[PDB]
Amino acid sequence: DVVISDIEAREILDSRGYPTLCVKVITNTGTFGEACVPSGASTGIKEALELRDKDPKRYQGKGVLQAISNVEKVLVPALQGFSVFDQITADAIMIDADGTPNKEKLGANAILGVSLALAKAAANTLQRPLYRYLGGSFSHVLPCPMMNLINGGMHATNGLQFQEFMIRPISAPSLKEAVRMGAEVFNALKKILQNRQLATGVGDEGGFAPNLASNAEALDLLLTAIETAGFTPREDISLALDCAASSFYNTQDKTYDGKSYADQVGILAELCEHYPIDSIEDGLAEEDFEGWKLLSETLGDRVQLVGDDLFVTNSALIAEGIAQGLANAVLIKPNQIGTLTETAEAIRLATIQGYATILSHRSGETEDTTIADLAVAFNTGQIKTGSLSRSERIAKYNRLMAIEEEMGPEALFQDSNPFSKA
Amino acid sequence: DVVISDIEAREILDSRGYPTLCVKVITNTGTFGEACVPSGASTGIKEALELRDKDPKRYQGKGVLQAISNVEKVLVPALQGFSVFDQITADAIMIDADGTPNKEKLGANAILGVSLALAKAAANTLQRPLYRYLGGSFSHVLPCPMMNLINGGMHATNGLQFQEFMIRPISAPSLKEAVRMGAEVFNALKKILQNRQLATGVGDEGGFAPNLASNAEALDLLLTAIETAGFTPREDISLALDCAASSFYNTQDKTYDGKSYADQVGILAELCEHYPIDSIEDGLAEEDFEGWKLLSETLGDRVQLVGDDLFVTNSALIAEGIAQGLANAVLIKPNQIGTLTETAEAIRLATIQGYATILSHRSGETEDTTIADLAVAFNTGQIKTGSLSRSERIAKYNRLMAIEEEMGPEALFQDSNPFSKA
Ligand SMILES: [Cl-]
Ligand SMILES: [Mg+2]
Ligand SMILES: [Mg+2]
Ligand SMILES: [Mg+2]
Ligand SMILES: [Mg+2]
Ligand SMILES: [Mg+2]
Repeated sequence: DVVISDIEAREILDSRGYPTLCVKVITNTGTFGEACVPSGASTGIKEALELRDKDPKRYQGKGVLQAISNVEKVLVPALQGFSVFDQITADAIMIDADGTPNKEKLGANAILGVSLALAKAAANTLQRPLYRYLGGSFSHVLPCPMMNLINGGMHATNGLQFQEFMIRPISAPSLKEAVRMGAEVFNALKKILQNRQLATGVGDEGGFAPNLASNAEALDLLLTAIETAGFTPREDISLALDCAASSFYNTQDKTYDGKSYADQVGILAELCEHYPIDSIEDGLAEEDFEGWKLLSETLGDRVQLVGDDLFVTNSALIAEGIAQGLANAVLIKPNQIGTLTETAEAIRLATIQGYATILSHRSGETEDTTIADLAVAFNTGQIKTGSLSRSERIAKYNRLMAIEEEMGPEALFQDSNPFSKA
Repeated sequence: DVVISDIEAREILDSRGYPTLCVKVITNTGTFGEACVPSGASTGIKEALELRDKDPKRYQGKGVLQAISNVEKVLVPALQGFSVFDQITADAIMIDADGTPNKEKLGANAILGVSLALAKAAANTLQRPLYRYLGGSFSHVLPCPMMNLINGGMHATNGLQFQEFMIRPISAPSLKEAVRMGAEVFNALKKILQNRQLATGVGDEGGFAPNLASNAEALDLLLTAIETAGFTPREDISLALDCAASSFYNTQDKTYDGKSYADQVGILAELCEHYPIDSIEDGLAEEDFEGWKLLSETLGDRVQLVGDDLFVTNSALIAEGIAQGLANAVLIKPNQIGTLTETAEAIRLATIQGYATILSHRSGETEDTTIADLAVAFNTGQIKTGSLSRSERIAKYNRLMAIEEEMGPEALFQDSNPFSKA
C-alpha cells in the first residue's frame, strides 16, 4: 500500500507578484505530486479563509509563511501513513484538524495545497492522467471556454465597471480550434485598440484594460474584433459577462453604483436584448436575494446565470440557492472552499439539479494547471481560465489541448450552456 | 545504455497568444523530458531562423506546424538510437541535418525544442537536477536578476523609446530575498502609477506600460517606487536598461530617431551621470561598429555594457566583438542560436575573456523554466527573466527559489556585474 510519507511546502509568487504556496506530497515509494494555490481579488465574503502572515515589513503583509508552517507542522503528522488514494479521508482529516467552518485556523490555502497535491501524488503513483484518476474512465468532455478579453473592475485600474468581458467560441469543433478562434479574436482586438489610440496593456487576467466610456463600449469592441477576425457573432462566437457586482454594491444603501436591484436587472436585460450575451455571472451582489430572485425570474429561462460569490463553491449554499430558484449555473473555484472533496460535492449537487458548472481560475493564478484536469474529470462542459495572454492563463489552454490530443477519439468538445446561441 | 526512442512535438501558445512548440524526448526506458520554445519580438537580424508556417488563414501566419513536422519526420530518424547523454553529439547531428548556418531549413525552434528536451530527458533519467546535469557538481551560484518593471519599445504600444527599464536588487542576501524586493517595488510602482492617473496595464514582459513623456520619466518612476518601498537607491537597488536600439535605428541614414551614434552615446552617458544605472543593454544598434566602439571607450570601464542583438548568442560574433573591444557582457538567449551546445560555447568563450553572461528570456515566453537552471548550471551570476507579474516570468523566479532551497548550504547568491553600484 502506498501511503503519505511527507509533505513539503514553499512560498512562491502568483501571477500578480503576491506570495502563495506550492505543496508537494511525497509517498513512501518516492512518488510525489505538486500543486500551487491561486488567490482571488474580488473574493466573496463567504469564501474559506486565505491565511496571510500580516507582517507589514514583508510583502506588505501578504506572506504565507504561517500557512506553510501549518502544512509542515500540523497537516504532516495528521496525514502521515494514510493511503495516498483515500482522497475523501485525507480531506476530512484536514477539515477536522482545522476544526472551523471556514478553515480559519490552518488556512484554506494550506489545506487546498495539500488536497490538490495529494490527488496528483496518487495519479502519479498509478501513472494515470489526473483527470482519469479524479473522474474515472468516462471523463472525456472538453469544456467550452469563456475567454476574458477585456478586463475591468478589481482586475484593472481603468474604471471599467464590470469585471470580465468574455467571448465563447461555441462553433469550435475542438478545444484546440476554440483556442485558435479566441487567440485570433484577441490579437485582432489588440490592433483595433491600437488604431483607436486605446491602451493595449493587459489587466490581471490577460485581457486589455483600456479606459472606456461604459460597459457597452467593451461589448462593442468584442463584436468588432469577432467580425474583424472573420467570425460571425452569435453564430460562431457569443458573449459572456462577469459583473462581479459585489465589487460595486453599497450594502448600506443597497445600490449598485446608485442603481437599485430592479434597475440593475433592467440594465442586464437590456444588454441581453442588444448583444449576443448567453451568460451573466454575479449580475447581483452575493447576498441580494430579492435581486437574484428577480434576475432569475426575468432572464433565467433565456440566459445562463452564473453564481460565483453567490455560492462560493460551497455545497450548503448551492443547495440553499437551488431550493430558492436562484441562478442556473455554478462557478467552481476550489480555493473558495478549500478541498477537492468539497469541490467535487459542490459539482455533484449542482449537476444533479440541472445546473451547469464552470471550472474557474482566480485572478491571481500560478503555473499550476489543475483546473484544466478538473473540468475534464467532471465533464463540466465549461471552463473560465482567462484571456489569450499571460501564461498563467495560457498554460491551462495548453493543458486542455494536451488532454484533448491524449484522449484521441475519446475526446468530445461540448458546451454545457443550455442557453447557448448555438 | 539509455538511448533516444521517440520525439513528440505539439503546438501550444506562448504568453502573447502566438503559437510555439513544446517537444518531448522519450528514451527506450520510458523516461522523458519536455521543453517549450520562446519567441522574441525585437529580434536581431542575425538570430537563427524561427520557422513559421505563413498560412494567412491560421494564426495570422504564425503557426509552427512545419517546425513540428520537421521534429517528427526529420529529427526523430536522425536521432533515434543515440545516447540520451551525448548532448553535443545530438546537437551536432541536428545542425548537420539542417545544413544551413542559420538553421533555415528545419527551423531553430524545431532544433532548440529537441535540444532542451533532450537534456531534460537525460537529467530525468539520472534523477538529477537539470542544473547539475548541465553544469556539473559545482553549479551553485544563484544569479542576481534584472527586473523589467516598465515596458516600452516593441513590447508595448505606449510609444516609450527604450524597451526595458529594470531594477537590480543588489543588496539581497539571497535570490528569494531579491524576488521579494522586486515584488515590493513592483507593487509600490502600481499604486504610484494609479495615483498619477497613469495606466497599470502591463506590457509583454509584465512591466507597466503607461504613456510617459520620456525615457527619463520611466527612470524617475523606478526611483520613486524604490524609495516608496523603503529601499535605498544605488545601495539596495540599482537600475538597468535594455534600449534595444536596433528598434529605433534608421538604416537609411544610420541615425537613432534622428540622432547620430555620437549623440546617442552622449545621451546614455548623461543618463548614467544622473541615475544609478549600472548596466545598459543594446545602447547602439546591432551592426553599429563606430557607435559600439565609442560607447565601449566612453562607458565600458564604468558600467556594464550588454550585447544582445550585437552578439545573438553566437560564438563567432562574440569572439569577433571581443577582439574588437566591444561591450563587456553578453546576453544569452538559447533560441537566438538554436542548440544548448552552442549556447554553452557562447557562454564559455565570453566568460574566459572576462565578459559577464546573463541568461535571458524572450518577450514571448512559456511556462518552461529552463533558463533558470541554465543560469545556475553555468554560474553566470545574472539573469533577465521579466517583471514581477505574468507567470511566464514568475515561474522562472519560482524555479530559481526552488533551486536555491534545494542546494541548501551549497547555494551562493552573487551578482557577476563587476560595475555594480554595490
Ligand atoms: Cl498612461
Ligand atoms: Mg471574484
Ligand atoms: Mg467572478
Ligand atoms: Mg530584442
Ligand atoms: Mg527583427
Ligand atoms: Mg534585448
